[PDB]
Amino acid sequence: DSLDQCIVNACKNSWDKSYLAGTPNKDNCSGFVQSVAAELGVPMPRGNANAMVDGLEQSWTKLASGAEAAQKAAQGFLVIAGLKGRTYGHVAVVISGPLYRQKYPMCWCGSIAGAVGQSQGLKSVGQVWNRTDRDRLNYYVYSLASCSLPRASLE
Repeated sequence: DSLDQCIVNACKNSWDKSYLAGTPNKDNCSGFVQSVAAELGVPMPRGNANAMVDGLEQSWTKLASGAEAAQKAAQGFLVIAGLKGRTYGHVAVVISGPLYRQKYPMCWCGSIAGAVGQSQGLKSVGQVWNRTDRDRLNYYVYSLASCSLPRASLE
């Protein structure tokens, strides 16, 4: 029912899927983003989190802040938070919601690291990422909103 409901729905539905067959999305940050993007019909760079960040860096509009990221997600756009790693990077889906410490937007993500890198919408990016990394995040937004108009039957 909210304007961005399709984002949260795609996050929820992608959680137990395995974009990389044999590897649950909750244990695979890249696969979880791929599955969300595919449910939304949003074309997404392939490969691991690092290669995905490279692709988004080349093609997607980069947002100025985490605040701005939650604002776009609230309008029904797919918003990816990403940061390259020395060995492994990490990507998450930004969702609308109160900012953590007035700065870091709520997110969904899986992770091969386990519970520390996982969020079912209950952690912000500033809790998922290390405190040295959370101020260094890149927020990329797709060029068209994914969600549709609310139902005509709505009051």
